Amino acid sequence: KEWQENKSWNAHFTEHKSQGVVVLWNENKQQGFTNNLKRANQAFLPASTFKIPNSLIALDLGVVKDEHQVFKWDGQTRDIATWNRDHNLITAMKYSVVPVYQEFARQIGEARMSKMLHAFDYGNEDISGNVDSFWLDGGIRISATEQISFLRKLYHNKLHVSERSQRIVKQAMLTEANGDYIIRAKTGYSTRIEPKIGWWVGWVELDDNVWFFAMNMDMPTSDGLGLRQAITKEVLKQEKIIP
Amino acid sequence: KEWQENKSWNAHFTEHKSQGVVVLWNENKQQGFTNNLKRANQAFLPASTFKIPNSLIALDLGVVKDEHQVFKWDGQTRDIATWNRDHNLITAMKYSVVPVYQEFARQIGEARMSKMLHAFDYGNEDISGNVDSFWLDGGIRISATEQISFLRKLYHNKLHVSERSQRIVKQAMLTEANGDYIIRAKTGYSTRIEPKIGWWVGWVELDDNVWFFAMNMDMPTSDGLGLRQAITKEVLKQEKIIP
Ligand SMILES: O=C(O)c1cc(-c2ccncc2)cc(-c2ccncc2)c1
Ligand SMILES: O=C(O)c1cc(-c2ccncc2)cc(-c2ccncc2)c1
Ligand SMILES: [Cl-]
Repeated sequence: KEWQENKSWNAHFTEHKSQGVVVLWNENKQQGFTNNLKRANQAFLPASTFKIPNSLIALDLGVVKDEHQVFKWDGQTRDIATWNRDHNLITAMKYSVVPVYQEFARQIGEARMSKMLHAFDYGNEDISGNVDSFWLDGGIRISATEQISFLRKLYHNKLHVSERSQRIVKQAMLTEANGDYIIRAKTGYSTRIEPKIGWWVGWVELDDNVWFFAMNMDMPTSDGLGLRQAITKEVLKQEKIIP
Repeated sequence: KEWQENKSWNAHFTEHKSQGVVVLWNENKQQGFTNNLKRANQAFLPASTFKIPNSLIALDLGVVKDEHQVFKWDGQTRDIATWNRDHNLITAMKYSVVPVYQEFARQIGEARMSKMLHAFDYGNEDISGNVDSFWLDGGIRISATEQISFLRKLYHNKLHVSERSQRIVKQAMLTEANGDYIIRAKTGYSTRIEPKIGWWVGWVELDDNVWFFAMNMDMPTSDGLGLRQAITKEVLKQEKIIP
């Protein structure tokens, strides 16, 4: 009743000779759907999907004042051109600007970071590793279904940070909007520790329902990153959630 | 020069056998642009663009608890099908649901509505007429440049309501988002007093600037309503604000 497996969605992965999981949660009906119940519960490094809780914590502690505060480029040229510039919270989430969030994490510090992930009930709650890289190559692990549980709390302003912090992070998560739906989401790409995977987690707002989603997929090269959104959207289309 | 007139935009109205004004404001440069300085400063009924201030006031007074509160359809069949359903603040804005906002206005009441529009410096601040219809056929008037002035305060959380109220209304204004821009805006259609006009007011968020806009145009029939957005976007494209 609560979770239903739809193996027909595997066709959207084998289409591209790829492997992964899409997890959906119908908020109105309190019912979940996935192509792979086991992998839906397999826990991986969050990689840049960790920017959602990191943002919440940085805002609630005042490390980030608001979504307009500028974090200046430190002058080090990195391999991702969009990182080599000034950012605010909105553009730092849009371009997954790791070095900006590493500064947040150092200012938050290990103790507060650990306590807040416990308060959030986030994944395995384990920040072992460098305080500014554990979500990329440390001990923290989270599954797609755990991502959904966390996102539902955020959607409902039920996380143990201020309402304001939650509203700002949901603004920064804005990814796509049109007359048919709004998507608030965050991508991730885990490359430092095997298995290399891509993530996309968030939700689709409709007029009268919300569909939460979390997907990950094997990602041996960066060439396939667009499949994170494309496969998710094929599932959403199949299930008549978006046109 | 603070204000510049660009009459070449008139071609975008003439193309459609129309007349109107677009007003743009470059926030970084503090410079404004319009095709018609006179009409930019002529005042019209706000019609449904009034849902921006009405939302703010309803939220700040607690008439509306939050963006999820459901305003049940009163069961009176109206001729706009999307009005014959339950709404929250988000969908009421999206579908310009007049009867929901009329009830907001009744609960706000004349005295508080008047005081708040003065605090907002909103248009001619005149609510003469019926409290449940003055933005459709009463004495209130606002120009395109006055819409920009009000919207800039909202963007900066500088209106005399809480930050929370302003964030909620800006969420409810969300109209379009993609990798290139975000538009937050509200349409309007004034038919009860001549000249009948259409409005579109809001702003375009870019990575490193905001462009505020306010347009109105003659609208003898509802068949032309899509020109509000189409003409605005042609101006935005011409000025290399959006691709
Ligand atoms: O989520 C992404 O879309 C993405 C994330 C990263 C990244 C995130 C965190 N630590 C390192 C890299 C890198 C890239 C990328 C794009 C093109 N060519 C190479 C890499 C894309
Ligand atoms: O875009 C508009 O400005 C507009 C759109 C609708 C509408 C929304 C959804 N489905 C159909 C029409 C209704 C109205 C309206 C405003 C005031 N008095 C009556 C009608 C105006
Ligand atoms: Cl938003």
